[PDB]
Amino acid sequence: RSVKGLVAVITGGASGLGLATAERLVGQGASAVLLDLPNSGGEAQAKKLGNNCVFAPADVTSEKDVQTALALAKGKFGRVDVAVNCAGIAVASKTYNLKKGQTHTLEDFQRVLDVNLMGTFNVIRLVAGEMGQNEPDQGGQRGVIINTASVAAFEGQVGQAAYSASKGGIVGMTLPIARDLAPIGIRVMTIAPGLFGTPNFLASQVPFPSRLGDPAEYAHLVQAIIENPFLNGEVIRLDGAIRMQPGS
Amino acid sequence: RSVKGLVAVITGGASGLGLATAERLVGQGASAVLLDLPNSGGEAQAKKLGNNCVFAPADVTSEKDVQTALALAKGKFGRVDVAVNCAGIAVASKTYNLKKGQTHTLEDFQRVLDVNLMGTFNVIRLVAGEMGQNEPDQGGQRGVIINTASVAAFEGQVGQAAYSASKGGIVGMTLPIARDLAPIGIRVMTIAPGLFGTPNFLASQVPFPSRLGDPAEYAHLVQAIIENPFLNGEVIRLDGAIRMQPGS
Amino acid sequence: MAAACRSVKGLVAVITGGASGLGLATAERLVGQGASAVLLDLPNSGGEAQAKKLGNNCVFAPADVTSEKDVQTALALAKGKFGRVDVAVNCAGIAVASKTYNLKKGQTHTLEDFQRVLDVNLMGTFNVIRLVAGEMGQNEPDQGGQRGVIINTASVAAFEGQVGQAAYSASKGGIVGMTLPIARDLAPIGIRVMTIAPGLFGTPLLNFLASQVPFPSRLGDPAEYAHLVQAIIENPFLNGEVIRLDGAIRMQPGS
Amino acid sequence: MAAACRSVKGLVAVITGGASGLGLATAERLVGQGASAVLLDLPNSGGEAQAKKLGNNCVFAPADVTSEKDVQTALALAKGKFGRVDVAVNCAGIAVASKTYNLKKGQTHTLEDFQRVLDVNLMGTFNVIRLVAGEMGQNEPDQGGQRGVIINTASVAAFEGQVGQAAYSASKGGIVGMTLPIARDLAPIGIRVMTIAPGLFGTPLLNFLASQVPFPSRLGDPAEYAHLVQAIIENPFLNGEVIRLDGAIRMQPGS
Ligand SMILES: NC(=O)c1ccc[n+]([C@@H]2O[C@H](COP(=O)([O-])OP(=O)(O)OC[C@H]3O[C@@H](n4cnc5c(N)ncnc54)[C@H](O)[C@@H]3O)[C@@H](O)[C@H]2O)c1
Ligand SMILES: NC(=O)c1ccc[n+]([C@@H]2O[C@H](COP(=O)([O-])OP(=O)(O)OC[C@H]3O[C@@H](n4cnc5c(N)ncnc54)[C@H](O)[C@@H]3O)[C@@H](O)[C@H]2O)c1
Ligand SMILES: NC(=O)c1ccc[n+]([C@@H]2O[C@H](COP(=O)([O-])OP(=O)(O)OC[C@H]3O[C@@H](n4cnc5c(N)ncnc54)[C@H](O)[C@@H]3O)[C@@H](O)[C@H]2O)c1
Ligand SMILES: NC(=O)c1ccc[n+]([C@@H]2O[C@H](COP(=O)([O-])OP(=O)(O)OC[C@H]3O[C@@H](n4cnc5c(N)ncnc54)[C@H](O)[C@@H]3O)[C@@H](O)[C@H]2O)c1
Repeated sequence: RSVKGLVAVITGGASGLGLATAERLVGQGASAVLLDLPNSGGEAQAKKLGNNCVFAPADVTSEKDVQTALALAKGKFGRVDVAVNCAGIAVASKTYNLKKGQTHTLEDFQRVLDVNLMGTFNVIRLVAGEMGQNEPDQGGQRGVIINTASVAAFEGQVGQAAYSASKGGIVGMTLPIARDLAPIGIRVMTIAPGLFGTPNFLASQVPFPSRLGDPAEYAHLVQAIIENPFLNGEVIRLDGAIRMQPGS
Repeated sequence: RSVKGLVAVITGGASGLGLATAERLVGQGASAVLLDLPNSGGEAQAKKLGNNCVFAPADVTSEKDVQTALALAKGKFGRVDVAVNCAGIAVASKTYNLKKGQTHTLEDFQRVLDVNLMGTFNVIRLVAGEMGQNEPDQGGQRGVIINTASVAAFEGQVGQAAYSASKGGIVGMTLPIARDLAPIGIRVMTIAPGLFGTPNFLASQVPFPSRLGDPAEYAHLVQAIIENPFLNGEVIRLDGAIRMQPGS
Repeated sequence: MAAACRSVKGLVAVITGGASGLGLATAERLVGQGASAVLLDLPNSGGEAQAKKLGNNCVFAPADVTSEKDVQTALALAKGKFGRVDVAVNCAGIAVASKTYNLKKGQTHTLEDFQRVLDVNLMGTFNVIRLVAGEMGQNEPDQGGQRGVIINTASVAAFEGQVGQAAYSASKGGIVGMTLPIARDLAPIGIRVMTIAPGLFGTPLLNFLASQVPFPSRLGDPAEYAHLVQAIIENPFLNGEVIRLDGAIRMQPGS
Repeated sequence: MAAACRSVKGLVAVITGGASGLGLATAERLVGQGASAVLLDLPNSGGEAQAKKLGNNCVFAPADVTSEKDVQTALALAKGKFGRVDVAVNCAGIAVASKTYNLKKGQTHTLEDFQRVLDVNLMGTFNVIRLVAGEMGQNEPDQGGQRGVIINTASVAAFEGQVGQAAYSASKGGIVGMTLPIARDLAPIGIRVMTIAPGLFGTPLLNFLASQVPFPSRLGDPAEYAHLVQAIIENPFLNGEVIRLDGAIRMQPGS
């Protein structure tokens, strides 16, 4: 298919991979809702992108906020066809460090799980109901949901336990959610990015091309997933063939 | 090595796979601490297992409770050599069901993540500090940590999104935690069981042997991991070659 | 935005198995999008008729992928006709259905059936890779330092092979296994290496099969394989990876 | 507790590659634990001397795993000596280090090097499987319905192959790929099929290598491979799976 006329809700849409996705899709004729925190810069980004883009302030961990954002999307554009989960946070903290006597805090683990994993699920479960209102297309499809994991789901480095747990959870739930939503024609896919230039040594680690990924390359893969009706239930690494070393 | 004289803390040790693990290890001359909820039956199980087994009441989601349980283990047996994470819960709930108009609750997702994933991490981070007090053995080893994932981490069924997210998180953090703890000689391994006869159609789904797994077979694999010094950073499926169908 | 090739227009692709099925669909899409295609397929295939239908930007190169001499001949033909080769797509393949051992019948999988499937599917793919890599290595790099991109065809059988699929699954698991080391070998000279693992597609290789796919519940359309090929060529950051294209299917044992 | 075989004592194992390295370590452990071992290895190996050292419960069966006739001869020798075969362990294997293409040197991987590694490592393992499965199929089932267990040797190169490892990684990825379909083929007759993927072990196949392993930071001891073999034989519920035995290593590209 083509993305012209589709309505996309993009979490984390004020910055980075989410913003690059919004820019590409709006440039291809889609409408976009940037779902991001208050004072994320989302309003100014939506204004810059023109009248087919609006900002919906929301914390993905809040049922009430996501409900409000989806009602805003419905009032503005009439339907939701695509959801892209880019909202996320990171921490670097070792499980335990004997030399320094330091133990990872429980709260640092919980915070990253809540935003990255529970937040993605919260958006999925609520947007599925919105997509379920669509009449199926000629191929039976009502929507497409795309999540963002990380190569840390597969080769987490020293200090990445919390982040890797959160992203490994995204990977683990991709297939069951695709199976849950198959009877109503919503595809569910995940991208696992490597190292991307969002907000020299890191670049040199990538086999080829030997640079950070361009956010537009993430946006290109999102578009390819929306366009290809047979991509479902899968995780795609987008990473220049990197495999992460253990680090320190 | 042999397990005789080792001290194991076994979460979920009052029932099922954890109890089978305690029974085997105590039978092989190890000491065991059954870490499980109040009114789980843990006290009666510890009494039945004899004077090298004690019950430590604790909720794995509580820092205070796990701290208390580990201090109990230290006071009783002097050290901790092995931790086995079996504490866990389940739910069956579809992400969204159009026919019935039902959406998975946020709380059902959060509850399963908290016990299965955050609870395992809470035990890991605190037991690592305890193991760090041990003098390394002749091969540099201070401890062994074994987690329980599930084949649902890889092929979650309809209704298993929350459970699969939790277990996929266990899988995802295995390698980074092994990397974090490598400098101090604590190995970190995960078992992904298939279908086990803990608390006819399900049995017929297993290729060979065509039955539910015996909890003693999980306990045997735990012992094999403790005994083999070169198993680290890996997930082992224990499942009779099953691959789960989507279900309904 | 980092300088790179983000278009198939003007590129030249050598497509093994190009006379039929997934390879033919790929040739059709790429020629329609402004690329040139060389259909590398067996002399007894319909490749010549297919290349004529596709017009002046498509030619047939007869070759058995298991032969060093034949692949060399095909690549020299490609260079003579179109010059620079930018893309290689490995679709040449065969299948067998044969149980390892069947006690009821007292029947053992033949060694020759295993060898033949390995030779065409795995060794033939490597033969094409090693020779096209040498050709691509002579290319002046593009604006993003790239000299080529190579796309292989595995199968979901590499991950969930069914009863009777031992030989086919071995061959496609080999494809999966070598994707990363070959991407690593060729990274210093700017050749990306990627693999697609299709599920069940409506080619001459293939209702009950359609019903096992979660969504959409049908056989894949060869045009959808071709679309993913084009997406890989146009995305400069996809390298060293296997992508399942399968409607979320996970194969049960079968019989 | 479900009735099953949970001991190696009294079992007979055919071990390919048994004259050296991981296969020899496996034979040593199993014979010490009360099993009988047949070392299936090349006629120009030291298998006879090794079998003599191991005593009356170990014999040498000369054979090239790539030959149907040789493997048939070895299995008939096993049956003549010990009767029933309960276990097969595939350790026979070779390696090559050769880049797909090297632009600086103008050097291309030879087709014959790829073919030879595939033939020994992948086709040879299948040849042994298909023939020993037929032998095991004649066995009266044990107390848990089992007629055999087959254990193969892959490598972590199946998942993270390095520069120069394309051929080896293809062969070991094939082993990984066929593990599940063969387990599915043989499930109705009670033969389990499992694979071990070793990291880096101190055999005649092999300080800097030791330093890459997270913990323990050393080469694996062949005795640790043997211990995992015994654990798989003794655990009735391990089937259709690949187990990494590797100290948590994940291989970087190398050069
Ligand atoms: N950049 C990388 O190298 C990289 C690599 C792998 C994966 N990722 C993942 O990609 C996704 C996007 O990352 P990015 O690099 O674009 O980061 P970014 O920081 O540029 O953008 C993340 C956005 O998410 C928003 N956000 C954070 N918490 C939120 C919440 N609770 N509710 C709503 N919005 C929230 C932020 O305000 C921000 O605008 C994340 O999931 C990240 O983990 C990034
Ligand atoms: N039985 C199976 O088929 C199967 C399959 C795959 C994975 N698993 C996993 O194996 C592990 C053990 O399962 P089981 O079958 O033995 O279950 P079980 O119900 O018999 O035992 C689980 C134990 O965990 C305890 N527990 C629950 N929440 C706790 C908490 N917050 N703090 C401390 N203890 C807590 C329970 O009281 C109980 O004694 C779980 O992680 C489960 O998800 C089981
Ligand atoms: N169709 C499917 O459901 C499916 C699923 C997964 C993977 N695949 C794979 O996709 C690829 C394409 O399959 P298809 O469905 O298009 O099959 P197809 O039979 O339509 O096309 C395969 C082509 O390969 C050619 N070929 C065979 N042996 C050759 C050799 N030695 N040298 C040169 N060419 C040779 C054939 O002549 C034919 O034109 C194969 O690798 C196949 O294993 C197909
Ligand atoms: N040592 C390692 O670091 C390592 C790591 C991963 C995997 N492996 C694999 O483990 C297995 C055992 O390797 P090893 O380290 O013990 O090597 P090794 O060289 O010590 O032993 C291999 C044995 O296989 C035999 N063999 C070779 N070709 C044969 C043939 N055609 N027929 C019969 N026997 C043949 C050899 O004669 C030799 O005795 C191999 O499959 C190897 O690829 C080894």
